Amino acid sequence: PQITLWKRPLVTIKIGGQLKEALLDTGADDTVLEEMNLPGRWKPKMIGGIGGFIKVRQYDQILIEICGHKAIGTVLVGPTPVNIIGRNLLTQIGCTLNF
Amino acid sequence: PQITLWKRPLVTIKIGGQLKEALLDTGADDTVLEEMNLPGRWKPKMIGGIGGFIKVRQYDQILIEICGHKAIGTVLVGPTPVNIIGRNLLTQIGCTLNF
Ligand SMILES: CC(C)CN(C[C@@H](O)[C@H](Cc1ccccc1)NC(=O)O[C@H]1CO[C@H]2OCC[C@H]21)S(=O)(=O)c1ccc(N)cc1
Repeated sequence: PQITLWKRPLVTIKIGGQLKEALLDTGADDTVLEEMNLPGRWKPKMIGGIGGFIKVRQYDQILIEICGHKAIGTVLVGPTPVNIIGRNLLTQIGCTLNF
Repeated sequence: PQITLWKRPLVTIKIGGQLKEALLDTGADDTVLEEMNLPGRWKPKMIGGIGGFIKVRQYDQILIEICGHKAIGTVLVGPTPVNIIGRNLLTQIGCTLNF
């Protein structure tokens, strides 16, 4: 689909059997989601936004279904104010900016 | 143009007679730039994201040329680690997500 940016580009995602809404964020290198439980072993990391940094838990090779499109990749879990789909997963569903 | 997201969507902008590179950020509601001089009056504001908040100076009706696309709108000036073109200006140049 083609999403215009008059409203936030919010889409529905399915991850770990749960439904959520996430923000298609071209400004985010990595996908970051609010607190939740996920499989596999995770390792610490720190990511920086506009107001500093937060501590997240990095999960690799995690399946996400973004508005119907499936993708497997890194997912960061931490105290983000918004669920964010970063470029690490946007490239997999073949998303592009166009103007 | 069509911009893929394998690399950060950095583009060339032209504001206040200066040349810079900015991040086409669909996750950003409004445009935020690093410190610089701009014309006219401004008002204090605070914007929040991953990590917390920063104090910015809001300039209204500021001319920017994004990849050769002219736009006039709100421009926030503050300690952002990256120059961010937010949705407030992406809409004016006809930017859309497509997958
Ligand atoms: C976090 C979003 C809900 C909103 N943000 C835009 C977002 O693209 C930021 C904007 C951004 C871009 C680069 C550097 C700092 C902030 N990027 C970001 O947080 O990504 C982080 C998670 O993955 C990593 O990728 C880069 C930073 C990490 S924001 O910076 O806080 C913001 C909020 C409001 C306005 N008007 C302008 C910008």
